[PDB]
Amino acid sequence: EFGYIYRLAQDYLQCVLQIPQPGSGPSKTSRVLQNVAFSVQKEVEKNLKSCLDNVNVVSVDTARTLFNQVMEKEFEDGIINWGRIVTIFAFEGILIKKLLRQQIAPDVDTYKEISYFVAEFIMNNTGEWIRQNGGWENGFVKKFEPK
Ligand SMILES: */C(=C(/C#N)C(=O)NCC1(c2ccc(C(F)(F)F)cc2)CC1)c1ccccc1P(C)(C)=O
Repeated sequence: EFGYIYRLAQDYLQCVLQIPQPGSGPSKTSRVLQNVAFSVQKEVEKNLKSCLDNVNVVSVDTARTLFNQVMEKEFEDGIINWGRIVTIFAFEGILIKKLLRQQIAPDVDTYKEISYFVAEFIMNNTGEWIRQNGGWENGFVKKFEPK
């Protein structure tokens, strides 16, 4: 459901911004996702560096416009795989760091608005593929957990 993906998206932004995580901590799926996405983001940032330097992410609306443009090119051939889904999280980690430097508004809670539209994109555009490929715990985790 939506609430599950919204939680993964918020946890990943929390990981990128190094904001503390209390108690129970992230679920095993969240921890596997954070480890994989952190490594993809390192590659993505280097490859998209010129694009990132060209843009002014002054607000959540600007971040959404840029996210929409990047998703349209990322999925141009129509194919979905776990690598491309991890790339969606890597891109939200990149947008939140741009917002941290360039956002005009003094609003720290903008990451929850970012997590929200990213999760609605993952659900609306890739939700049927995720359900066909085993879901998060029985598909994503099984593929990316250490053996
Ligand atoms: C980035 C392009 C190059 N080379 C490119 O690959 N465009 C793809 C595109 C995009 C949009 C926004 C971003 C990001 F927000 F991360 F910055 C990345 C990619 C879907 C459109 C680039 C490089 C140098 C100068 C301009 C650009 P733009 C942002 C005008 O495409």
